[PDB]
Amino acid sequence: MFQPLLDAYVESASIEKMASKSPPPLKIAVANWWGDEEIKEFKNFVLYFILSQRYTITLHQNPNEFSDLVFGNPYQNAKRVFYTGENESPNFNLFDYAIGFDELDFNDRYLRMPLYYNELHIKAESVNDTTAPYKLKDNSLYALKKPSHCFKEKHPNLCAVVNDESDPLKRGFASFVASNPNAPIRNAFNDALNSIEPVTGGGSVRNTLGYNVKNKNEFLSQYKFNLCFENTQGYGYVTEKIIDAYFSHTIPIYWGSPSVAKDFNPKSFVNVHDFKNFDEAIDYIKYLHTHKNAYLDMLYENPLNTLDGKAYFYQNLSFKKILAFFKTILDNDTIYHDNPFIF
Amino acid sequence: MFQPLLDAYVESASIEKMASKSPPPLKIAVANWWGDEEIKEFKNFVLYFILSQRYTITLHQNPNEFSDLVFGNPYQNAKRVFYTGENESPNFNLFDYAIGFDELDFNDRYLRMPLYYNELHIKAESVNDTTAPYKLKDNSLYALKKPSHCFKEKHPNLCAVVNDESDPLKRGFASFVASNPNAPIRNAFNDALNSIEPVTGGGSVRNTLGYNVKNKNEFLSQYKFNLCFENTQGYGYVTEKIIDAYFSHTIPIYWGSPSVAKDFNPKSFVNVHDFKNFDEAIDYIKYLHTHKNAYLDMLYENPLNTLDGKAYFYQNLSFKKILAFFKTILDNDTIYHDNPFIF
Ligand SMILES: C[C@H]1O[C@@H](OP(=O)(O)OP(=O)(O)OC[C@@H]2O[C@@H](n3cnc4c(=O)[nH]c(N)nc43)[C@@H](O)[C@H]2O)[C@@H](O)[C@@H](O)[C@H]1O
Ligand SMILES: C[C@H]1O[C@@H](OP(=O)(O)OP(=O)(O)OC[C@@H]2O[C@@H](n3cnc4c(=O)[nH]c(N)nc43)[C@@H](O)[C@H]2O)[C@@H](O)[C@@H](O)[C@H]1O
Repeated sequence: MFQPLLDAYVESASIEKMASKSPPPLKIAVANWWGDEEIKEFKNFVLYFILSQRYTITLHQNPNEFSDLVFGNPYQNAKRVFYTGENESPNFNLFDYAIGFDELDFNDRYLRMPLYYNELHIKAESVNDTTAPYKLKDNSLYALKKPSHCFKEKHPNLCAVVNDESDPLKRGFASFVASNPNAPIRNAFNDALNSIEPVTGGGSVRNTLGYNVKNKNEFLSQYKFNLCFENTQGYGYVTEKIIDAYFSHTIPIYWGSPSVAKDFNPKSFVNVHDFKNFDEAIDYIKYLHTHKNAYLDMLYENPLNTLDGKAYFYQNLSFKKILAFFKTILDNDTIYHDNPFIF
Repeated sequence: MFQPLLDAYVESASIEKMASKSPPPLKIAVANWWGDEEIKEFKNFVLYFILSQRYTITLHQNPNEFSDLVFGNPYQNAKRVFYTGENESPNFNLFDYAIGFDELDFNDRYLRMPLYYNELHIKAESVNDTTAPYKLKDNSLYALKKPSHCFKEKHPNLCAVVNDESDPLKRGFASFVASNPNAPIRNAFNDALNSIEPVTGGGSVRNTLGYNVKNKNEFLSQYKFNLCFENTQGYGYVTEKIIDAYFSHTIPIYWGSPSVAKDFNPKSFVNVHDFKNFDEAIDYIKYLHTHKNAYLDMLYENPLNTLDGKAYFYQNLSFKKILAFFKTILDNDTIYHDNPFIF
C-alpha cells in the first residue's frame, strides 16, 4: 500500500528550518569523472536535497581546493565521505566515512543509506502535483516547492487502479523490467515463473512485449505482479526496484537481500528468501492469483512494519539521523585514513 | 531544421473532410499471444489512426469472425496482408500482399513502408502541445485535437535550442541510446568513436551514466551527436532511430541503410556508408563537430531530399498511396498465398 509508504517517508523528512538564512556553508569534492548530467543527478538524488536545507553548498570539480565533502572513487590526505549505489564494501583506509547498504556500523564512521531513499525521495518529486493520487503533508519539505500537472498524462492507469477507478484482479500476471544480464537469479527465474503463466519482459533481457518501455510505472499498473530481483545478492541490497513496484499498485516478487524483511513488511510483497527451495517461490504466488481473498491482504498490506499502532522505517532512516552522522563528520577531524607518507 | 520535416509529413496527412458520416466499415484480424498492452499498438501504429477517420474499424482477437485484412506477425485460406517491422524478407507463399521495407515490385502486391512513418506519426503527436517547439500547421489532422501543456516541463533542453535559446558548441560529443549487444556495428564503431573522445550511453549496452534514461528526447539535446546505426544492415530498412536524432536538434551518425539517401538528405546526417570504412568517418566529423559552419547548414538542413525547390518522400509515400493500396485489395479476389491442401 503506497499511500502509507509515502506518508511515512514524509514524517521521516520532518526537520526544523534554520535561524537565519546565513546557513552554515560547505565545500564538496567528488570523483574526477562525474559530469553535469551526473552532477545534476548529484544535486537531484536525495543527498544534496538534505544538505539543501541545513548547510550552504558550492561544488568543486577542482582538486585545487581543500574541502569537506569529498565523494567519489577516482585526495589522499583530506575529508572524504563515501557514497555508493552499486554493491561495494567500505574501505576506511582511503576514505573517512561511508554511505552504504551494509546492515553495518562503525560508530560515527559508517552511515548505511540504501538507495531506496532516492526513489522514495524522488517519488515525492512527482506527487507535488494537482493530478496525483498520493498525498503530501500540507506545507512540508516537498509541498514548499511549486506544483505541476505532468501526472494525468503520464500515468492514466497507475492513477487508476490505486484510487479505485479500476480493478487489480482484472489485470495481468507478471512483468519483467530488468535490462542487465549479469544476474543469473534474475534471469533464470523468468524461466520457471513463465512455465506456469506468461511473464512480460521490458528490458533487453527476456523481452516479451514487442516494445521497449519508456514509462516503467505505467507498465506495472497493468499487472498484478512485479519481479524485483537485484543484479546481485546482498544483505540490505534493496534498491528502488522494490519502490517502483510498491508505487505501482502491484506486488514485488523480491529476491536479493537475505535480510529484507527488516526493510519492508514480509507480508506486503513476495520474498523469495522466505522459501527453502525455488519451486516454493513459485508456489507462493499460485495460491494468491487464484484465491483472490488472499491476494487482497498482501496487496492491501503496508510496505512498512508497525509499532503498537505506528508505522516506521528500519534503523530510523530519516533526514535527521543522517545529520547526526554528518555533524559528527564535520566535527572530528581525525585523519583515520592512512596519512599518505610515501617513502 | 525539423520544421520542414514537420511541414512535409503533415501535408502528406492532408485529406479532405468526410463527405458522409458513414465511414465504410472493415473488420480486421491479428495474432493471439499478446495482450492489452500489446494489441493497443495495432490501433497505435500508423494504420488505425489514418483509417479511424476514413474506414470504420473492428479488430478481431476472435478467429471465428469474418475479415478481409489479416495483419500481425504470428484463417489460412482467405485474404491476408504481410506487415513487418523487423528483418525478415518478403513471404508471398504464406500471406497474399506485402506491406514492408524492401524495394520490390509485384504490381499491387508490394508497398514499401519504412518504420519512420510511425515516428513521424508520433513525433508530430508528442509535439501536439502548447509548450512545444514544433508548431504544426493550423487545423490539420493533429491540430484537430486538444493541445496539451506538458512539453516545456519535460523537455526544457529540447524546446530551447529550437526556439533558439542555446549554444550548439556547448553540448557533449556523442550520445548513444541503444540497448542491444549483438550489433558490433553499434558496439565497435562506438568504441572506435569512443576510445577517442567520450560517447555517452542511455541504455544497457555501452552505457555511460549508470542509468537508463526514460526521456529520450532531452538526453540527445544535452549532446551534439546521436549514433543512428542499425543492429544489422538492410536496403530499404530505415527505422525510427534516425528520426529521434533528427527530432532532437542533434546529428545522426548513421549506418544501416545503403539507400537512406533515397529516403533522406545525405548532406544533413553523417553516413558511414558513403565512406570506404570506419576510419574515414572520424575525419569528416572532426570537421562538422569543430568547424561550426558545417554543423549549422547541416543542422539547418531538411532530413528529406528536395525536388527543384520542394521536398518528397521516397516512392511518393503518402496517405493515398497507402489508402489506394488497400482499395485494390478489396478489389481483386484472386487467392495468391500458397493454397494449403492436405491429402
Ligand atoms: C536481469 C538484470 O537485472 C539487473 O539487476 P536487477 O535485477 O537488480 O534490476 P535493477 O538493475 O536494480 O533495475 C533498475 C531499474 O531502474 C529503475 N528505472 C528508473 N527509470 C527507468 C527507465 O526509464 N527504464 C528502466 N528500464 N528502468 C528505470 C527501475 O525501473 C528499476 O527496475 C541487472 O543489473 C543484472 O543483474 C541483470 O541480471
Ligand atoms: C547496440 C544495439 O542496437 C540495437 O539496434 P539499433 O542500433 O538499430 O537501435 P534500435 O534498436 O533501432 O533503437 C530503438 C530505440 O527505440 C526508440 N525508443 C522509443 N522510446 C524509447 C525509450 O523509452 N527508451 C529507449 N532506449 N528507446 C526508445 C529510440 O530511442 C530508438 O533509439 C539492438 O537491436 C542491437 O542491434 C544492438 O547491437
